Amino acid sequence: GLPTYKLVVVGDGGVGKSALTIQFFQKIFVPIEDSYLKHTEIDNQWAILDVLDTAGQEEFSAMREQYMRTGDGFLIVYSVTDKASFEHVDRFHQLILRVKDRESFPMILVANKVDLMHLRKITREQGKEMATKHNIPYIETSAKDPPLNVDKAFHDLVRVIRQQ
Ligand SMILES: Nc1nc2c(ncn2[C@@H]2O[C@H](COP(=O)(O)OP(=O)(O)NP(=O)(O)O)[C@@H](O)[C@H]2O)c(=O)[nH]1
Ligand SMILES: [Mg+2]
Ligand SMILES: [Zn+2]
Ligand SMILES: [Zn+2]
Repeated sequence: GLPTYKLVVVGDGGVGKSALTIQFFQKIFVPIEDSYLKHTEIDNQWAILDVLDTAGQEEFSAMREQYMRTGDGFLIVYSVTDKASFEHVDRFHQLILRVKDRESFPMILVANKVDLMHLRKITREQGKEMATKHNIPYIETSAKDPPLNVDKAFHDLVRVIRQQ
């Protein structure tokens, strides 16, 4: 069948992992334990996306490493209003690279909640520096209607996987 990409959304609790996933699959924002399946055409090439919306809790090491092993690409999401979620980007990138036993792997740093500009604590420049440090692309998103770069984040991840 069509090429299948297993995309895994990781990040601290409350950063907007589910809101981004639901916006991407249902085009809704309302403030399902299975991974989500859809067809999508990216750069005139149809594909099947299999998207796992992870839980921001500590979870279990066995369950966590398992879905990291099966992922073809990862979105590392933080909230621009949450400093701790931004600092934990280093932990998510290192942990996924450790599981993969790789120096690099298709991932994109996602700075979510950029609509909350008066609560924003992580600047765009801080976000780009973080992405540059980890050698991954940077994109700013908002899952609140009207959504910002939600489709682009997932599609660009597939593009990275394709150009890997
Ligand atoms: N203003 C705004 N609120 C957002 C955005 N994304 C998520 N939220 C809000 O922030 C809260 C947490 O979002 P949620 O999607 O549950 O985050 P999560 O990363 O899945 N949390 P968990 O790890 O506990 O599953 C919700 O109230 C949601 O509506 C965004 O881009 N903008
Ligand atoms: Mg969630
Ligand atoms: Zn203002
Ligand atoms: Zn890193």
